[PDB]
Amino acid sequence: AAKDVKFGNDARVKMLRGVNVLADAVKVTLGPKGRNVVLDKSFGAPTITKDGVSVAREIELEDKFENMGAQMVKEVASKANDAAGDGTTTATVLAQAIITEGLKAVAAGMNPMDLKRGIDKAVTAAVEELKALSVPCSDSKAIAQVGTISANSDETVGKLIAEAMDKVGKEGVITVEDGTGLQDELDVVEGMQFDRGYLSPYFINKPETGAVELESPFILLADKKISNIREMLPVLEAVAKAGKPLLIIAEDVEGEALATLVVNTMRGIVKVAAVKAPGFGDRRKAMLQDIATLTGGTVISEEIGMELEKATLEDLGQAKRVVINKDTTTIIDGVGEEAAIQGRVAQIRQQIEEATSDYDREKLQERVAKLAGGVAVIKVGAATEVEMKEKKARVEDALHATRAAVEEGVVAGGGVALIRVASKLADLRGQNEDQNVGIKVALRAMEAPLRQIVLNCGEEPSVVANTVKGGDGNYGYNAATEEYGNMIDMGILDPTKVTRSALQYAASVAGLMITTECMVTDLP
Amino acid sequence: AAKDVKFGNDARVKMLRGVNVLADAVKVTLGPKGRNVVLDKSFGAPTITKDGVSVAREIELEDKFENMGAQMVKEVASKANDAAGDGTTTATVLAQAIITEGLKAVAAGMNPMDLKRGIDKAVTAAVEELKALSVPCSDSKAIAQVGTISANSDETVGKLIAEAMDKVGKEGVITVEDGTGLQDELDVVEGMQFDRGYLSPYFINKPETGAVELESPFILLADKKISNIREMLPVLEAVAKAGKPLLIIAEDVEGEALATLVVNTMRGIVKVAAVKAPGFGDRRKAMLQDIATLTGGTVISEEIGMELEKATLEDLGQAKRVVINKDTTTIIDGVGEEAAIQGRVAQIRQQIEEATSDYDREKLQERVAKLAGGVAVIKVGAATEVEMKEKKARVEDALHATRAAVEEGVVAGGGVALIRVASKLADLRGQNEDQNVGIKVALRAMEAPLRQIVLNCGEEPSVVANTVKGGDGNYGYNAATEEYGNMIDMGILDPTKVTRSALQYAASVAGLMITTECMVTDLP
Amino acid sequence: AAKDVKFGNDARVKMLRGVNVLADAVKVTLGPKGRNVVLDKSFGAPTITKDGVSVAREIELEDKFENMGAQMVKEVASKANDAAGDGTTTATVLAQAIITEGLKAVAAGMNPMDLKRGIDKAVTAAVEELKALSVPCSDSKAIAQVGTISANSDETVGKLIAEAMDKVGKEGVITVEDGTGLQDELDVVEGMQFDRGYLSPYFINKPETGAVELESPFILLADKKISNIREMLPVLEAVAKAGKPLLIIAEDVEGEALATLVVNTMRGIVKVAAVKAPGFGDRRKAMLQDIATLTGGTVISEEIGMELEKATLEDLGQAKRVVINKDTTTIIDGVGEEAAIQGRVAQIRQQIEEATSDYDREKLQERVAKLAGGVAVIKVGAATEVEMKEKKARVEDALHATRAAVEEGVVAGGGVALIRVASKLADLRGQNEDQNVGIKVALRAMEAPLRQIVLNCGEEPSVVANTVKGGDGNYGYNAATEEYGNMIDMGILDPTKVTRSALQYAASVAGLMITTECMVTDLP
Repeated sequence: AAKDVKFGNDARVKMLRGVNVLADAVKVTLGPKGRNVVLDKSFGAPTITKDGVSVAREIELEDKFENMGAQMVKEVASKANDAAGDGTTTATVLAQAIITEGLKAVAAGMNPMDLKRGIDKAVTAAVEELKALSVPCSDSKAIAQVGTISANSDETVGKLIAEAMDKVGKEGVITVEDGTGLQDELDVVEGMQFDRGYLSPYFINKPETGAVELESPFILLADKKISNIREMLPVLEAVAKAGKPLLIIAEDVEGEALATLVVNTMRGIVKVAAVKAPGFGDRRKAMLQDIATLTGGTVISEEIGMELEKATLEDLGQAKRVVINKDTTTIIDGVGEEAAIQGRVAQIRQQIEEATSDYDREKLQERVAKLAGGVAVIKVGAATEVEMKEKKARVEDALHATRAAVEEGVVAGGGVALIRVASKLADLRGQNEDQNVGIKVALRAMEAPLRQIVLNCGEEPSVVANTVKGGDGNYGYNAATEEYGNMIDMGILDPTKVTRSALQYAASVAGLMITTECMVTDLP
Repeated sequence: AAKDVKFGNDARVKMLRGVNVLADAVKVTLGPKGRNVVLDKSFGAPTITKDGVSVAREIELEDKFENMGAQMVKEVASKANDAAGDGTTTATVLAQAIITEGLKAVAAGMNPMDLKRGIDKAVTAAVEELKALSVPCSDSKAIAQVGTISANSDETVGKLIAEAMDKVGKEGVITVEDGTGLQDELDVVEGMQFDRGYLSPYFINKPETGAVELESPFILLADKKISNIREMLPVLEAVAKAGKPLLIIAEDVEGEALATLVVNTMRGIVKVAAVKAPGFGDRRKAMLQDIATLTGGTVISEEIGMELEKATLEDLGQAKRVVINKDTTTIIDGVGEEAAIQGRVAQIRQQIEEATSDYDREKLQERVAKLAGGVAVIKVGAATEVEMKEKKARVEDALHATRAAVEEGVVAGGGVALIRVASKLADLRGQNEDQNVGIKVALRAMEAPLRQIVLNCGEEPSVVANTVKGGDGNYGYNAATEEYGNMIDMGILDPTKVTRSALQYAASVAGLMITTECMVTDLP
Repeated sequence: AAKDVKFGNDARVKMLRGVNVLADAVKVTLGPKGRNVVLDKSFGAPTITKDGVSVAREIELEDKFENMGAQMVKEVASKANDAAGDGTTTATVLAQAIITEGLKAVAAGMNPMDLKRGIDKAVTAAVEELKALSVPCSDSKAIAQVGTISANSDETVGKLIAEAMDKVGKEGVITVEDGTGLQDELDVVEGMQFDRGYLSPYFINKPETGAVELESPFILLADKKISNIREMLPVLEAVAKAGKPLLIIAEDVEGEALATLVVNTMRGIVKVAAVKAPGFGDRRKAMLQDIATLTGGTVISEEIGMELEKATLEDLGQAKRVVINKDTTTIIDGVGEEAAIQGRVAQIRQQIEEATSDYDREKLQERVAKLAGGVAVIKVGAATEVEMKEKKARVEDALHATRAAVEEGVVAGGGVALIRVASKLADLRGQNEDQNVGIKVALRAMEAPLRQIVLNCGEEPSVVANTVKGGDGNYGYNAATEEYGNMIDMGILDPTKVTRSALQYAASVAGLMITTECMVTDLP
């Protein structure tokens, strides 16, 4: 009800307190020794988690000041989680440290905008320097190391995912959820596939247990419920002389058509199987074109230069085998020319950039996997649904890490690359001594995530930080192994994407928000 | 209402006290000295229950942290009830012990994930060794013994359950039904049964009490509603000249066909009873083959080349006798080769274990028993609804114990094998000292269930602990009768599955608990 | 009545609250970066002060828990004020160090009693090592250095104190009293000077000063007030033959006595002046004997058998010259051989070394210094009351430093010797592991000086401490300039007794608090 507008240091204190409270809540919880926080949901039991995005999304307390502070810091965390999912606290820690330094600078009375500009130029330069420091990540050993890092020192997960991507190739796409059981199961979807069962239980063909496998078949497409008398008379007769099994991808089937297909098949007349509409309108059509390219066939409907009832036998598709069961239907090695493959690849290239962005590129990658690659699903089983959610989050983080390593490679882990580039870029100079001071203080505050990681390890940050400044190259401390030496030889590796994006977004947002001089809020 | 944050041990103490209250409530319900607890119920009178899950589902504590800790520990109790039905008490006492161990270890500041790894290694070794000590015990004597033990030493119930299993066979199902009188009753009825009376009362046979017994009945399979078409007359005449009763099992019948059938029966040509199909279209279709193979027939339906309009007398199934009454219509016995039933039973054995779990299992084993076993009906001899529920729950517990014994077997109860394996696993070691002390933590915490068992008599546990530690093998103590001896000789046993599941779930919830550091909750 | 009992951590948390508040209050002041604290006064102005004890001893906190915390922590500060005067901040930071690591040790479950025993034995060993490393201070340069450093680096007053101490000798007694101008004034009082002034105005012998210079007068000491006789002829006539002036010292002066002597003064026979004794009967009698002996005279004793009629040149006292004014009376020199002089001084110091330590004994050493050497008096004035109080506190600290230097000298200061001896202190072992942990607590504790100096300086503590520990002897880090190098060149030295007593009493008292298991207090 009441309003509250304050200015300068008045709002500065409130924002500092909110940031400090959020930091106390968040920063200590990252890393191996960093622990898990519970987020309450109204209807049922609360969820235990470590992810920064979940924590930030759940942030809501009585105090409006910290409330809106969390609201405005949530955007950078969301951006980084859409990028990385891990090392959000580090970006937050960076922001908090440079906010304190901005408090120091405004105590010095500086213009915040010039400070932000100089620090942002320094951030850019650090971005190119990080790109230079990047080392390619190719070997599956490095893949397993980075995956274990992403799973927070879980070698079982790292080896599992490394072997999985080795078997499915770099082209294998992954969309995974665990089953009811506790067993870790790897399933690979090869080529064209949809999880579809029998339209009629009469569909029991030669394979037992209701299994259906037909080799060298003729694949028909149906625009709608065929009607007429069993439709496709010339094609049916040609198959009758041919004697090969028939497959149908039907939008809809007459009940009488279903009955006469039953008669034809299980009287031994002709081997015919039919499947329902695979997908949604203009989407099922899209996959119809895709499978026509895949199997070297053509979409069979009246909507092409010929009509459905009377047509040429060339319209049908062909494949090495088809597997239709009570649950799933799959195409084994359809014969389509590589020229059509490249045409579909060019269409994929066109559809790569999308204004819808999300769910369009993943549909395109679904097409990619169905045409050349494959789908990998590893049901990692355990007791509690919270633990499965944690495992899947770590799995997708490792997947994104693998993507970054393949596309670009990795850099040194543990932020030793951070302190290295901080040392290397210290002497850069700007328009004024003021900008230089702002850049210097940002550089000093940048180590805060590393010293906080040390604090999380229950260790003194001063000693290790100063020693790290003393040493060079790969010299760094592994608190988990409690040893100085080479991080790369230890295999501590960070994707360039996560560090680069986190630093960019956190620095930009903190530099822009620290310029504030007035604030408005509503209190009860 | 207003949201707030708490950190670590301070709220951990509140959760400790809440779970302490919960465990105190739980303790008074386990064992022969376990007593019954009142749970206020709004709909009627409060429920007086010994069941752990019944209490658990209605748990709510005034404090936020205590209530939420109860919510997290509710998952393990729920899943244990779903798997076994009891043993929630031992999970709770294990939880209390491990919480004490963990809180004092954090007071030591000790490493969480090393403790979790040590607990997991100990759990793996425990599972391996308990599977090793599993002893083949399938004698019906031991079956009656475990039934009596699970029946809280009720020889009547245990003998009833053993007789029910023997009459239905090893794989035959045993079902629990409501009971009004004070004497237990067990009835076995064979054949396919449903809650259908003869659609017209005039279809009653000569015996009174609504009895319609047809000897050497023959089975008709009509996919559709055929009364209106009225074209079955040639097949009816074939049955009439065969001088046999035909039995109509069709989707529906109208008044015209029913009336002319009534006139045909009273004029004395052929005595015929007609019943509509029991279940759903998929379900009716599925049971069609079941009854046909039972009666030696093939599925007669309208959606294949053959049709009900033109049929041969040999198309029908054969049976010994059918009993039809206003309560149930049943076929006692069919006439068919059992090879087809066995093969389809195997192809459904493939279908049995699914992620579907609930909502399908009932139909699955009812189908299996109807194909193979018999129908068992149990009338409970208790007086009130709470007593109904208590012995009925004991019945499913005894059934689960039979399942575990049949599949894998059991071991000695009371945790004697537990203390033995703990004593011989004293030197189990982990990766480092933290894991070793976590192994010690598991070693001490697994003692909590047994000391709680001894304290359940209101008597000091350390005496029995020392005596059992001094003893070896199956040496043990009876707290129900309170004397020492051989654990096998006193004859209380534990199925392997329930203990393995309890320990696994307890380890999981321990690993979850040890990672708790912060919370956001509400204050009214 | 009002009761409130806290057990274990219940009391602990409130203790941690009070101790944290007190430590925050104390840490502000020490070092060149240390600031002042307000000692608010309801009536007059507060005191803006730097001395930790000057704050703590007089400060009381109204809230209950902080009230108890201050109550238990204030006795050590009070005794330090009574004995040491400075370093109370250092002993305070030591107290927090030891209680902090003690409460974590308790959290570890370690035996408090053995911990305290090991701490006590290590304190004894540290005392031994301090005595071994004790170095005397003899040169006036180092004396001035340590005096200035104890005086918070006020060079002018420190060198003033050093030179005045040189003037008054090693045994001479030095006192500080209030002045008027901003500049401290040095006063050297030689011989017997006592606060007694002339009564009748005609006593003015030398004008413009009120000062009476007597030409070797015939000093008489009287314990009787001359009222009755009005006839001092036995001594008056002897003086008449002598022809020299005379001085009178009496218990009291009657109007009769004043009348007769004033008549004599206008008569001009000899210069006649009579003065009362300075203090109360016992004290004035006590100085009567020493005045007589150092002047070689005899006090007339009316409680012993003799009177003025029996008088001779040795009966009546003599001194070479005296000075008399309206305020005080001084003796430049008296006729007394050193044998009996220091015989009386020796018998005085025999009883001088008693648990007295009170104002009477302090002015007794003042009288002794008058007997043998000279007395120093420092007139301290300043612009405002708080400035005067600061100067008084700093001068008192410098006086304590001079005491320590004179008695034994001073040892390495700034806590450097503390860490140096703690380096060798690791060799100590106890009865068992509990005592070993108690000893190595002393290792974790002696960093209170280094972390507090760094906390004041706002620098990196850990590597600074480690590098200084790498150095030895005169090497260290100066906070006043904040650079490494030789310290003993600057004369940075701590008194032996102050540091030793502080450390041992603090260890004892904080060890006795840290073993507390329960507390009882009063409700509001």
